[PDB]
Amino acid sequence: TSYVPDDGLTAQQLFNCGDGLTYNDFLILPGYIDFTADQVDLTSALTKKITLKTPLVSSPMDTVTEAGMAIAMALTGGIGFIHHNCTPEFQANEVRKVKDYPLASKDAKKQLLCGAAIGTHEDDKYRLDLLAQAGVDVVVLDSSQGNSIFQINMIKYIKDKYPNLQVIGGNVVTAAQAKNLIDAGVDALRVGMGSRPQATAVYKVSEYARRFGVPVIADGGIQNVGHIAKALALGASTVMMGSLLAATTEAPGEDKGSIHKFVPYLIAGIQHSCQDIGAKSLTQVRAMMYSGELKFEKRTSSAQ
Amino acid sequence: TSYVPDDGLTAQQLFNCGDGLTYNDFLILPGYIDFTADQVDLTSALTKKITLKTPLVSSPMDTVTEAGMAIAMALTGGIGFIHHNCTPEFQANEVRKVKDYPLASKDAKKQLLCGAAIGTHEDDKYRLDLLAQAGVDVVVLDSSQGNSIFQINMIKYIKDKYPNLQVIGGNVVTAAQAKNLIDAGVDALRVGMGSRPQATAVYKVSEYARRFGVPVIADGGIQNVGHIAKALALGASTVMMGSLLAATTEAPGEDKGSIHKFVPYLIAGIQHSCQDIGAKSLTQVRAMMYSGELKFEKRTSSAQ
Amino acid sequence: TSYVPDDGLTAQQLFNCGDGLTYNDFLILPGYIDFTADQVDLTSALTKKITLKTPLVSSPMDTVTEAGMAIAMALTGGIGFIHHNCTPEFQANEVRKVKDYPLASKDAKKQLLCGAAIGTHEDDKYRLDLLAQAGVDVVVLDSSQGNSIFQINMIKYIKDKYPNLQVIGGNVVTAAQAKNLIDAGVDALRVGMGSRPQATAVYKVSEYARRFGVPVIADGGIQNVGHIAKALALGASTVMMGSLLAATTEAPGEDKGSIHKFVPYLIAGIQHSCQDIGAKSLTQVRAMMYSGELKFEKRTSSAQ
Amino acid sequence: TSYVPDDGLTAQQLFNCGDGLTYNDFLILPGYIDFTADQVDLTSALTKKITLKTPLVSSPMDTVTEAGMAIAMALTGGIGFIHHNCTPEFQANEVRKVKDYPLASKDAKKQLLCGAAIGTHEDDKYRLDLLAQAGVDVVVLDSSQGNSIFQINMIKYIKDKYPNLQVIGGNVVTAAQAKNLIDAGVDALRVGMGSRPQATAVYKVSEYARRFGVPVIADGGIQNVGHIAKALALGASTVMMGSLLAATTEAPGEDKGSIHKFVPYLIAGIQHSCQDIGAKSLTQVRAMMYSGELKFEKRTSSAQ
Ligand SMILES: NC(=O)c1c[se]c([C@@H]2O[C@H](COP(=O)(O)OP(=O)(O)OC[C@H]3O[C@@H](n4cnc5c(N)ncnc54)[C@H](O)[C@@H]3O)[C@@H](O)[C@H]2O)n1
Ligand SMILES: NC(=O)c1c[se]c([C@@H]2O[C@H](COP(=O)(O)OP(=O)(O)OC[C@H]3O[C@@H](n4cnc5c(N)ncnc54)[C@H](O)[C@@H]3O)[C@@H](O)[C@H]2O)n1
Ligand SMILES: NC(=O)c1c[se]c([C@@H]2O[C@H](COP(=O)(O)OP(=O)(O)OC[C@H]3O[C@@H](n4cnc5c(N)ncnc54)[C@H](O)[C@@H]3O)[C@@H](O)[C@H]2O)n1
Ligand SMILES: NC(=O)c1c[se]c([C@@H]2O[C@H](COP(=O)(O)OP(=O)(O)OC[C@H]3O[C@@H](n4cnc5c(N)ncnc54)[C@H](O)[C@@H]3O)[C@@H](O)[C@H]2O)n1
Repeated sequence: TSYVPDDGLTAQQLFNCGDGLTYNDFLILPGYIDFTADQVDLTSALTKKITLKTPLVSSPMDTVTEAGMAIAMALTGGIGFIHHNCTPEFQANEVRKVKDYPLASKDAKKQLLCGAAIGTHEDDKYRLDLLAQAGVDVVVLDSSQGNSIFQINMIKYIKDKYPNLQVIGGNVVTAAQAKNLIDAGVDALRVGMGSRPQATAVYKVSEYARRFGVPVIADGGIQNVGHIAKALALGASTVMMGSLLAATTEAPGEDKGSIHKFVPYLIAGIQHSCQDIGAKSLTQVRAMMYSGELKFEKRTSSAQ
Repeated sequence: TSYVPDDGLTAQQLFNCGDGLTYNDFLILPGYIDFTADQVDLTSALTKKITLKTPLVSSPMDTVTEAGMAIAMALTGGIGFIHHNCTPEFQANEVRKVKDYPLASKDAKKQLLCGAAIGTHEDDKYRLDLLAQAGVDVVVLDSSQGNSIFQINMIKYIKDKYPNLQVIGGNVVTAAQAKNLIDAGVDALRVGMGSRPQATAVYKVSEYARRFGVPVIADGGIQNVGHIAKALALGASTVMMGSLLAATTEAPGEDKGSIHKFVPYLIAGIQHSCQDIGAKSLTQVRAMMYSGELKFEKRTSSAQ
Repeated sequence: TSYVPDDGLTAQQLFNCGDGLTYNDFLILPGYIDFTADQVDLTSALTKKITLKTPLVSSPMDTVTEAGMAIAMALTGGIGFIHHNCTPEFQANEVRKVKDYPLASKDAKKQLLCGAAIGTHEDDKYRLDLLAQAGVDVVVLDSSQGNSIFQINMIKYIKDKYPNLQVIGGNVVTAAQAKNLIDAGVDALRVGMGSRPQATAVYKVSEYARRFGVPVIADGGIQNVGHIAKALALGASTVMMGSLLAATTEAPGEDKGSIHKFVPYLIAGIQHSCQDIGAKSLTQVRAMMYSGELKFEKRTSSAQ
Repeated sequence: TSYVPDDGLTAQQLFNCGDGLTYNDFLILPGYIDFTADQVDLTSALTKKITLKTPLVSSPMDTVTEAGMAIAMALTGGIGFIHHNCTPEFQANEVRKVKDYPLASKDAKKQLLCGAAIGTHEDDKYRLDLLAQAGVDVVVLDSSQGNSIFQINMIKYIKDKYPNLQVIGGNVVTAAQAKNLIDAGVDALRVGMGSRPQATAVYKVSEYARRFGVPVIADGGIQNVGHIAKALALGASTVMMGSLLAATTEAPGEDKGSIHKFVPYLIAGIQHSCQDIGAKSLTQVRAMMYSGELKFEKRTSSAQ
C-alpha cells in the first residue's frame, strides 16, 4: 500500500479565491526534516542590488528608527530606514552617524548600510540631496498609496540625478499598481495598505514583481516570528517591522531588551520555522510554494 | 510582458451573492492617483430637486438634530432634519429659527435649508401644515418600516396638498419595497433597517432606485469616514448620521467639538478616500463600481 | 419598467445547506404592511388537541416554573410545565393549586391549563398517577435526548392508561428521531439539544412533523422577542422559555417585574414583528416561508 | 409516508474539504438509544500491543505527569508518560516508583503500566537504557515535529536494541509524515501541532494509520469531555491530556480534586456521550463514522 493521496491547498487556489486573507487565516503543513535549523540560510534581497544576511528591516517611524536603531539593525544582519518627520538637516545627520558581527550589513567600503524615507513633493528633493551626501544607500518614497503621478515622476527623477542610489516604491497592494512603479524604474516594492488583507496582498504583488526581478517588502502586521515566516513564504523577499520593535532599547524614547538580543532570537525562530517545512534557504521556501510542493490550510474564525 | 490579469470582485458578484454584508465585511482596492484630494468634488443629490455641496445629512433624533444643529449642517454643506418627538408647535418653531461659507446649502432665496420628520397618522397632517408654514424645504416620513398603505397614502396626500415640497420615503431595505414608495411618488429614499445588513441593503435599493432618478440616503451604521466612503461608493447619493454626531456641540444636551470643525474634517477625509481610488467626483465613483472598474475584496471575521 | 427581480433565500435553500444556523445567523426581509399590529392573531397549537391564544410556554425548571408561574402564564395566554425536581407529592400539589383575561388558557371546564414534566423510568409511573389526579392537562417526557426505547415505551404506556391526556415527546433535533416518537404516538414534540444549532433544528423537525399533524415546541435559546418570531417563522407552533423568564416575579426564588406585564410586552412585539413581514396570523407566516414568499438573508460573524 | 430523507454530513465530505476544523467547529447528530450508558465499553488501544480499559493518557509535561500521577492514571484505567525535563537518573526513578480497581492497567506481571518521554539525540540513548531498566512499558519520542531523519533513526535503533518495548512516534499532522514513522516501524502515533487544526488533523492521520494497524493519540486541545468524545469519534484510539489535568492533586506542584474522582467523572460522561449517538463501544463509533451512519454538522463562528 503506502500511497498517501494529497495534502491541502496550493498557494494559488488559496490566494486568488475571493478570499482576502490575513496571516492568521491560515497555517502551513509541515514537511520532511533531515538537517538542523542552524543550517538554514536566511540570505534575502532588499533591492535589485542590495542584499542582506537576514530579511529584517525596521520602519521609517519616529517611534522606531533613528541612527541608534539603524545601526544595530545592520550590525545584526538587517537594515533601517530613518523617519522623515524631522528637519532635512536632522535626518541626514542621522544617516551620517550610521555611515564581531559576521552578519553585519555593509556597503562596498566596510560601512553599515543605512536607508531613509522621503516625500514625493518638491521640497523633498532638497532633503534628498542632503541624504545622498551623508552617504545613504537606499531611499523609500514613503506614501500610504503609491500609484500616483507624483511618485512616478519623483522616481524617474532620482533614477537620473543619482544612478547609483537604489529606489523603493511607495505602498501598494495590487499588481495593477506595481506595474507603473516598476516602469518608472523602482528597484523594489513596499507592499501594504490597511495594516486589502496583508497575506493576499503580499502573495499577489510578489507573484507579479518577481517576473521583473523586483523584490517585495512585506510591510505591516508582523506581530510574531510566525507572521514573518508566512510573509516570506508567500513571496516577500524581506519584511518591515514597526511596532514589534518600538519596544526595544535602540528605539527613540523615554518590555524587551536590546536589538542585539531580540534580532538573534528572531533569526533563530525563522530558521526553525524553515526546518519544520523542510526548506534549507528562504529561496527554497518560495520555490516550493510556487511549484505546489508547499501545502497550506485555512482556519475558521472559531478555529483561531 | 506587463499584462496584469484582473483584480478582485465587481460590486455585482459581491452584493447579489447570498452574502448579507456590512461596511466592515469588505475593503476597496486602490486605483490610479493623478491629481490632488482638494480637487475632488463631493456634490451630491439629496432629492430629485434638492442638491448639496456635500453628502452629509443629520438624523431626526432628539439626541441629535434641532435648529442649532440643522443650521451648522447647512452652513457647512449638509442639511438636517428636526425630530418630531415634541409638540408640533415646538418643531415648526425650530424650522423657522433656521429659515463665510461658500458651501452653505440655501433655498432659492438665500436661506439655509431645513428638513424635518413627521409621522404617517392623521394627527401628523396638522404638524405638517405648521412645518410647511415655517418654510420647511423637505419632509421625511419617519418610520422603521415604510412599505405600508399608511405611508403610500400620506405620500399621495402631501404630493398634492403641497406640490413644491420634496417628500422622502420611510426606511426600506429591498427594491420590492422601494417600488411602491416610488409609485406613490416619493422624491428620495431612506435605506436602513437593523442598524438586512446595511451595505447589501444600500447596494440593492440604489441599483433599482437610480433607474427612476430617485436618490438614496444611507441611513444607519456610519461610524467613521470609511463607512461613509463605502456607502456612497455602493450607490448612495447621501449619508445620514445619528450617533456619530450626537457628541458635537450643536447637539441638544448637557468628546468632539463644534460641527464647524468636524464636518470640514469629514469632507477632507472623504475626498482623500476618493483620491485613493482614483475618482474625482462621487458621481464618478458610482459610475466606476457600476461599470466594473472599481474592485473590492471580502475580509474574513478573523480578517477584521 | 418596474419589475424588481427576486429577493434573497428561501427557507429551504438556507436550512438544508450544510449550514447549521442559529437565530442570530440570519434576518428576515420585510414585506408589505397594510393593517395594524393589533390585528395580528397569535393563536397557536400546543398539542394535537390543545390550543393557546399565544405561543408562549414556560420551562420545567425549578428556577422557573411552579404553580405561581404556571398560573400567570395561563391567565395571560400561555401555559406552564412544573419541574419534577421535587417529591411526586409536591409536584401534583402544584398542579392542583393551579387547577379579566380574555386570553386565559382554560380546560373544557373553565380551569387554567397546567402541564408538568416526568421522567421515563419506573418510579415515574407513580408520579404520573398523582399528576393525572390533580387534573394535569399535559405531560412532557423530560429528557435531553428522546429517541430511546425507554421513552417509546413510556409513551405507548401513558397513551393507553390515560387516553384523554396529551403527551409531548422528549428533546429531539432530527426528523430521524421524530419519526419514532410520532409512531409511539406522541401528540407534540420538543425540539432542542445544545442550547445541533437551534434554528436549523427547528426548521428540520417541523418540516417533517407537520406532515403528521404534530406541533413542535422550539425549546432553548430564546433571548429576546426576535428569536421568538424567528422560531415561529421557521415552523415551530409554540416556543418554550427558560432563562428569559427566571427573572420575573412569579418565578420561584429570593430585573423585570410580573409575568402580567412582561407577557403582554412579548405579545405586542411579536404582532409587530408579524406586521413588518406582512403576515396577519402566525399560521400565515409559516405558510409564507414554506411557499417561498418569505425571504431571508445570512449575516457574517462580523455582520453580527 | 414516514421516509425521512437524509441527515447532515459524513465525516468524509467534512474533513477533506479545505475546511481546517477544530473541535468546536462542529457537532454530532444524535442517534437511537436502546440501552443504558453504563453498558458502553470504552476499551481502547494505546499501541499495537498495549490495551487500556479507557482511552485516557496523561502528558509528558513537568507541570502534569510524574510517578504520583502516572500511578493514579493506571489504577483508574489510563496510563501516564513521565516528562524528561529532569536528570535521566531522576526520570527512571519515577518509572520505578510506579512499577480495588477492576480497571487498573497492568503489565503481564500485575504491575501498573508506565511510559515516558525521551529526546531523539545521542545523549538520550543513555536515558533510554535507564528507563528500560526501571521496567518502562512504552516510550514516546517527544518532539514538536516528528517527520525527521533524527527520529526515523532513533526508531530503527530502539526497535532493535529492545524488541519488547513499544515505540510511539513524535507529533505529526499529515499522512505524508505518518508514512515514514510507520515504516521506521513505530507502534503508534501522536497527532497534534498547533495546539494544522486538530480535528482535521486527527481525522486525516487516523484514516491512513488504521490501514496499517497503528493507533493514533489525539494530542492537544482537549478542554472538556465533549472534545474527548469528538476526538475518539474522528478516528483517535486514545486521547492525551495536558492542561485539563494540571489542576488535579496527583499533579506536581504547590480547582479540582484527586485523579480518583476526576477520571471516573470523565469515563461517565464519555459513555453517556456514546449513548446519545447510539454506539455501545468506541470501536463502534469509529465504525459508524467511517461507514457514513454517523452524521455531523458545522457551526458558524457566530453559531458558537
Ligand atoms: N505605508 C503605508 O501604507 C502608510 C500608511 Se500611513 C503612512 C505614512 O503616512 C503618510 C501620509 O499618507 P499620504 O497619502 O498623505 O501620503 P503622502 O505623504 O505621499 O501624501 C499624499 C498626499 O500628498 C499629495 N502629493 C504628493 N506629492 C504631491 C505633489 N508634488 N503635488 C501635489 N500633491 C502631492 C498626494 O496627491 C496625496 O493626497 C505617508 O507619507 C507615510 O509616511 N504610510
Ligand atoms: N429608520 C428606522 O429604520 C427606524 C428604526 Se426605529 C425608528 C423610529 O422609531 C419609530 C417607531 O417605529 P414604528 O414601526 O412604530 O414606526 P411608525 O411611527 O411609522 O409607526 C408604525 C406603527 O404605526 C402604525 N400606523 C401608522 N399610520 C397608521 C394609521 N394612519 N392608521 C393605523 N395605523 C397606523 C403602523 O401600521 C405600525 O404598527 C419610527 O417612527 C422612527 O421615528 N426608525
Ligand atoms: N431538553 C433538553 O435537551 C435537556 C438538556 Se438537560 C435536560 C434535563 O436534564 C435531565 C438529564 O438528561 P438525561 O439524558 O440524563 O435524561 P433522562 O433524565 O431521561 O435520563 C437519561 C438517562 O436515563 C436513562 N434511562 C431512562 N429510563 C430508563 C429506564 N427505564 N431503564 C434504564 N435506563 C433508563 C437513559 O438511558 C439515560 O442514560 C433531563 O431529564 C432533563 O430534565 N434537558
Ligand atoms: N507535541 C508537540 O507538538 C510539542 C510542541 Se512543543 C513540544 C515539546 O517541545 C520540545 C521542543 O520542540 P523541538 O522541535 O525543539 O523538538 P526536539 O526536542 O525533538 O528538538 C528538535 C530540534 O532538535 C534537533 N535534533 C534532534 N536530534 C538531533 C540530532 N541527533 N542531531 C542534530 N539535531 C537534532 C532537530 O533537528 C530540531 O531543530 C519537544 O521536545 C517537546 O518536548 N512538543
